[PDB]
Amino acid sequence: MKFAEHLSAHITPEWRKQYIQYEAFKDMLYSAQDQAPTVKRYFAKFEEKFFQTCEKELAKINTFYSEKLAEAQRRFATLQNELQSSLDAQHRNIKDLKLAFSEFYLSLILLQNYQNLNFTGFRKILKKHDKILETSRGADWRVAHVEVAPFYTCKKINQLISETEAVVTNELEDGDRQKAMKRLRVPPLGAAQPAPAWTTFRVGLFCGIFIVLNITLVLAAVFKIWPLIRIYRGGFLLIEFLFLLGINTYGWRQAGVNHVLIFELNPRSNLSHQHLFEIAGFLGILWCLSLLACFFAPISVIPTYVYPLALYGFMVFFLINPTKTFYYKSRFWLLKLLFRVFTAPFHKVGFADFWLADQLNSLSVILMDLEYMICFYSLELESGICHKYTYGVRAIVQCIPAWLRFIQCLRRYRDTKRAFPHLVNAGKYSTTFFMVTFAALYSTHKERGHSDTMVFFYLWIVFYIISSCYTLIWDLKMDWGLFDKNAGENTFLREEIVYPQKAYYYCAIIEDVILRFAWTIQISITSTTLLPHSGDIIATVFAPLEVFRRFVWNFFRLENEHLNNCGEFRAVRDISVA
Amino acid sequence: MKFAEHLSAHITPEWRKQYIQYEAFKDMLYSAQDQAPTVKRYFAKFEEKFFQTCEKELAKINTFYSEKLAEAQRRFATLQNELQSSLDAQRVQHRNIKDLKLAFSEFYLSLILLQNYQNLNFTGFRKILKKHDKILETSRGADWRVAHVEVAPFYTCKKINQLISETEAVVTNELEDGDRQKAMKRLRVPPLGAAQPAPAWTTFRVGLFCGIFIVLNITLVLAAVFKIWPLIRIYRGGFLLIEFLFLLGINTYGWRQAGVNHVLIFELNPRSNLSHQHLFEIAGFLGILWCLSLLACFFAPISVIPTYVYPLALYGFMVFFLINPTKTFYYKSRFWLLKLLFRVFTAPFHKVGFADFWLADQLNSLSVILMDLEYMICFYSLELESGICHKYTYGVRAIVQCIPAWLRFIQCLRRYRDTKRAFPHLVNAGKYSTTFFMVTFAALYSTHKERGHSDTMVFFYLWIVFYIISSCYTLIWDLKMDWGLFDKNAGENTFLREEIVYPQKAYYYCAIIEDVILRFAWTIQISITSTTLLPHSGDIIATVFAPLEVFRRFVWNFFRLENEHLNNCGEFRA
Ligand SMILES: CCCCC/C=C\C/C=C\CCCCCCCC(=O)O[C@H](COC(=O)CCCCCCCCCCCCCCC)COP(=O)([O-])OCC[N+](C)(C)C
Ligand SMILES: CCCCC/C=C\C/C=C\CCCCCCCC(=O)O[C@H](COC(=O)CCCCCCCCCCCCCCC)COP(=O)([O-])OCC[N+](C)(C)C
Ligand SMILES: O=P(O)(O)O[C@@H]1[C@@H](OP(=O)(O)O)[C@H](OP(=O)(O)OP(=O)(O)O)[C@@H](OP(=O)(O)O)[C@H](OP(=O)(O)OP(=O)(O)O)[C@@H]1OP(=O)(O)O
Ligand SMILES: O=P(O)(O)O[C@@H]1[C@@H](OP(=O)(O)O)[C@H](OP(=O)(O)OP(=O)(O)O)[C@@H](OP(=O)(O)O)[C@H](OP(=O)(O)OP(=O)(O)O)[C@@H]1OP(=O)(O)O
Ligand SMILES: O=P(O)(O)O[C@@H]1[C@@H](OP(=O)(O)O)[C@H](OP(=O)(O)OP(=O)(O)O)[C@@H](OP(=O)(O)O)[C@H](OP(=O)(O)OP(=O)(O)O)[C@@H]1OP(=O)(O)O
Ligand SMILES: O=P(O)(O)O[C@@H]1[C@@H](OP(=O)(O)O)[C@H](OP(=O)(O)OP(=O)(O)O)[C@@H](OP(=O)(O)O)[C@H](OP(=O)(O)OP(=O)(O)O)[C@@H]1OP(=O)(O)O
Ligand SMILES: CC(C)CCC[C@@H](C)[C@H]1CC[C@H]2[C@@H]3CC=C4C[C@@H](O)CC[C@]4(C)[C@H]3CC[C@]12C
Ligand SMILES: CC(C)CCC[C@@H](C)[C@H]1CC[C@H]2[C@@H]3CC=C4C[C@@H](O)CC[C@]4(C)[C@H]3CC[C@]12C
Repeated sequence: MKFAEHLSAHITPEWRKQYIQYEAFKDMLYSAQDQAPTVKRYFAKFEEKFFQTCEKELAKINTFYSEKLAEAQRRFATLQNELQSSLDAQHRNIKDLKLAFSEFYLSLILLQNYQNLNFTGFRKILKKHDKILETSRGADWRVAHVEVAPFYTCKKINQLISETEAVVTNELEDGDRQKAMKRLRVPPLGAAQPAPAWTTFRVGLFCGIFIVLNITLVLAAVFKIWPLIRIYRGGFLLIEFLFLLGINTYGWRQAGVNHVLIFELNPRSNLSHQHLFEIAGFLGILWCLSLLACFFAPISVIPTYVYPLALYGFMVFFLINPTKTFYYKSRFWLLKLLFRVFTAPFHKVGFADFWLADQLNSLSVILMDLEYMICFYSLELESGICHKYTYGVRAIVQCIPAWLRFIQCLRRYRDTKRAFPHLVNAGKYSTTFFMVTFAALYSTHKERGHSDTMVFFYLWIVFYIISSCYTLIWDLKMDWGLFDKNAGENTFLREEIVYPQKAYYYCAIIEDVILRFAWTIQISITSTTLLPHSGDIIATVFAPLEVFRRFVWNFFRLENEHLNNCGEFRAVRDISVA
Repeated sequence: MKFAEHLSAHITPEWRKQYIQYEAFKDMLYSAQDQAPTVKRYFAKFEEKFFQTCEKELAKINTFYSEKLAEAQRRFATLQNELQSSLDAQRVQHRNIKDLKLAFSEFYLSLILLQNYQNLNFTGFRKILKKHDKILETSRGADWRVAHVEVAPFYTCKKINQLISETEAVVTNELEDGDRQKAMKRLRVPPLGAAQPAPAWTTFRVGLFCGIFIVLNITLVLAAVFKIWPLIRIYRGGFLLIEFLFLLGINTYGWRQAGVNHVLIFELNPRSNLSHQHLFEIAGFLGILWCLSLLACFFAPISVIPTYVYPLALYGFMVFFLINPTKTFYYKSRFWLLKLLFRVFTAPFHKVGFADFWLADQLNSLSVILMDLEYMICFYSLELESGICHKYTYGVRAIVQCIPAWLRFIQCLRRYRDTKRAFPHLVNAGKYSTTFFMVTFAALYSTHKERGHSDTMVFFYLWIVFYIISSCYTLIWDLKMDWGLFDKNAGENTFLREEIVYPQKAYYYCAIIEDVILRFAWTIQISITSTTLLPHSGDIIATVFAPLEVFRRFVWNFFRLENEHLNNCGEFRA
């Protein structure tokens, strides 16, 4: 029943081009039926063409299966040699060995699913051809060729799988088959894994509560001592980022972008997009409750300043919660990633590290708000001293994410030794640093006229232009891999696009072009006191736009990275054991 | 992976005892492995016992499959004969061909169910034998599977397959003018039971509506605590409707979890049946609208818009949500609800089925809605003495209260006329007529309480005696003729029937106690609402009791459906 959708949902993305072209065969059959009027010879010629195409596709599948089987055999030999060496040596090495064996087992299961799905598609398409042509020649062809093809008659995959299970359960699990077959089981993968009903119900309940509380907050603020906007902007931006990240995960899963492999996550257990949605909904519920408490102040004895403190403390505890509950695995992974990012020079820069550093760079408003709150607590508790003046530490705090990204680029240059990409990327962060420094200098000289304020203004404008152009060019050319000379039909894009619509690509181009300038203006204003009157409003309005731009950029960067992965037909992590 | 859960979910409840008892073999194997200590002799004895049990189960499956194959062949022959007769016969013909199409679809579904039975039994046998081989570290379970399971009549008979093929051919050739696609659009059998999870969007919408409803209720309580028309008497009807929909969604979920084939009992379509999730969604949306209307009444932000429009609109929309001609929102279940309502409100002119009686009982548990509609009409007619409609009783009020009881009584009379079985329908008619007697005597007492007739006490005593009579009648029929409890064959289900499908008997005992208490409360509430009686606290007591009546009817739906599935209490099937 509707094998096309099943194949599309179950196809391994990295091997998408190597599967049965079921939709193409359906289109050919329908076109032949429509163009049918001498009729017998026309049908015979169409059948000959169909059989030639089927032979070509079968040869393609056979070749790909042979290459992947050879790769699996080589990986098995290497893993066996490494296991023998480790046994001869006889903690972290054993853990890496288990991870590598699990990855190899996943690869074997993926190849087995590839072969099974290809056979099923062959059978289904041949049956459909027989039904359309009212002839049984398709079944005869299937028996003659499809059922005798090497990709089917080759049972090496199953025996290799069994040998892997035996090795894992004997030499790694101490002869226990219960501990084995659990690390390596390969449950349903891709987009064919429905989420729990209770999770969806919780997502909906949280979304509804958040919507009602937002409506109530708007109504109260329109109908009814501490800067609430500055305090709560960070939380609002975090909730919006989590929601858009859930959307990003959903889109990656739908479009086949294997972010699981890109982020080096666990293929067997993953956090679904609805989990992110429910986390965002719960955090938004807490944020709205805190804001409503601040507005109405229900508990008179309890002051108004403790509500945001409790909200943020609960958020921090939830992220840090040592107990093995509330997505403890994902939270620990995120904590490790954050530790690696904030200490970038001392760890190798993987895709996850740079990606999270970019996310933080798009969320610098949270750090700015935290620093402003610290300043307000230290000094205010001259009205508005923190807002009326800017200092060097403010600029350093603003550039901290840019510093992290720049030093990550430097570390990547040191490791890979390739100069062009890493140095150019480190150059964009350098133009970002030069911008904030010049803005801060201009703001400092404005109050204390040093007679060089206009020179600094001109320099800041120039560097603003340079930084905006640098970031936009890097986003559209390198991060998104667009504007490539290899694109024939996809003008202003690359040869292969994973997402269905090119209009989406064009809209993303336009929105990124506008929002890069918007974000540059927002950061320049926030980092200093250029616009002391309305600057807070501009920053508040622009920060959600920055998060939206980061969300689109995540979409397209992950798409480009997934396309690069597809180029090498790499569907599993490369695990090296020390 | 976990075949036990998959089997339990995919078992057809009607044939539940007829499937391989995977759990029994699991427990037997686990106990044998746990009690193992000489050792070879014990292992051989256990193997002999296990294979004897396997052979017994295989023979059971074979006999059941033979019985069902014979039944399928008989049904196919009868349907083919009926189709031949219909073809030779050629408004009445249109209905005949429609009924033949429906019967062919039902027979195809039965064939698909038998095929699924075959496949599931074979899979379970193979998996349990594989587990036995793994536990006993031997290669004998597979040998026995090949020797017996793989050559057994149930697994070696392809008769059912050609039966399905012949059914498809016959349908496509004699009921669709040769169109395969049209025939398959109705013959195709999607997964049944818990096999198909509800749509993700459906669950998300249910949760969204639940959250919106909860927050709106909190806001409504806060507004009422802090902050021309009786809001209680105008909104309790909608509140009761929402509560009834929510509890009916719970009832559907419990029926699906307990293996009660309510689809067959209500004669619904097995290929596409409304689930508890949709009922929860509808209840949540209606609750959102109700809360918004009541918030508007409490606040009345818009001044040009009067307050009285807010209730009306809501109810109006509810009407527009049930009589919507377009095929937009639950059209297939709304039209089936409209036809059932038309049949119930015209009871004496239709063959009373299970759906009609069930909906009439639901209305008997939702008479407060009709009473409040009549009270709103009274308020509009006269009040708009101030409370002239609350301070008096009239025959219209009594007949409005009795309407559901009148419908049930006429349904029972029609059932007696058709089936010709005196006892059940006549006793039910007397049970429903006790309601007429109680209501009319209460109305007379209230009417005479205003003037010194000197007959107030005799009428009060008659009302008390008939109240007791009606309460006892209703309770006894609920506990002995609806739930089928207090049966003589209570070997280990004391105070219950021989066989019970719900997990716990504590549920049954709590249900009995709740049924008694809430039947008394319902009778008292009908007495309060039908007349003046209490002139001050009547409204509050009625409002408090009506949700209890809805809950009691919800538990009654549970147990009535259970007894119907287990026994033909209503005699609605051959
Ligand atoms: C001040 C800076 C604020 C923090 C910075 C902003 C956001 C950080 C959160 C998430 C970004 C990471 C997203 C990864 C992208 C892949 C998609 C995915 O979500 O994939 C997930 C992993 O990722 C996540 O679940 C991310 C965790 C999100 C939890 C939410 C915590 C929020 C805490 C709020 C902070 C409060 C601060 C106070 C405010 C002043 C795959 O799931 P798995 O279970 O296979 O995970 C892997 C686990 N193995 C490897 C063992 C299987
Ligand atoms: C005193 C005033 C009025 C009181 C309230 C009146 C009626 C509501 C009561 C019951 C509703 C039916 C319950 C179904 C029980 C069987 C189990 C099941 O779940 O069966 C459902 C039947 O779904 C229903 O009927 C609809 C459920 C209820 C939806 C509510 C719609 C809006 C109503 C507005 C209220 C109107 C008054 C205005 C307010 C003053 C299975 O659906 P299917 O699609 O298989 O249907 C079969 C369709 N084939 C046979 C063609 C495939
Ligand atoms: O009866 P019909 O005509 O409505 O459906 C037929 C056919 O569709 P057709 O009309 O030719 O275009 C198949 O493709 P389709 O439309 O679903 O696929 P697309 O997604 O559009 O590619 C369908 O599913 P499947 O074979 O692809 O999985 C299959 O159903 P089913 O009994 O489950 O077959 P099995 O899976 O058990 O073999 C039927 O095959 P017949 O035995 O030849 O009648
Ligand atoms: O297999 P590892 O050793 O590489 O990793 C496992 C190891 O901890 P590690 O990470 O190495 O520090 C286990 O403890 P350990 O060293 O005493 O002994 P083992 O050799 O595992 O028997 C721990 O508890 P346990 O589950 O096994 O009882 C388990 O927790 P986890 O499944 O998260 O969660 P829970 O089920 O505990 O709640 C880890 O599984 P993963 O992190 O998913 O790989
Ligand atoms: O845990 P492991 O990995 O060491 O052994 C598991 C394995 O047994 P295996 O060696 O092939 O015989 C599964 O087979 P599988 O899915 O690959 O099947 P196929 O070959 O593809 O058909 C079997 O599932 P299954 O038989 O119900 O389908 C599963 O049964 P379990 O969950 O108990 O569920 P129950 O049936 O008892 O309810 C076993 O779990 P455990 O015995 O609890 O440890
Ligand atoms: O269930 P039933 O068979 O007892 O009654 C069906 C019948 O309605 P009636 O009582 O005569 O007014 C159909 O019209 P009809 O006589 O021309 O003939 P057919 O039964 O089709 O031969 C109608 O299709 P429509 O003409 O409006 O599209 C269809 O509704 P609806 O789902 O919208 O139909 P679809 O979108 O699935 O096609 C009804 O349910 P179902 O067939 O199960 O679907
Ligand atoms: C601001 C103006 C000029 C342009 C706005 C365009 C926005 C709405 C566009 C830019 C990129 C687009 C996204 C690109 C990719 C996907 C993945 C797909 O599986 C679901 C839709 C989704 C998530 C798109 C939604 C619409 C989107 C966010
Ligand atoms: C406080 C007392 C008197 C009230 C009566 C007890 C109530 C709570 C009892 C009566 C009947 C019971 C239901 C009977 C059957 C089922 C189906 C089962 O699959 C889940 C539980 C569920 C849904 C029960 C929930 C509890 C229930 C509603």
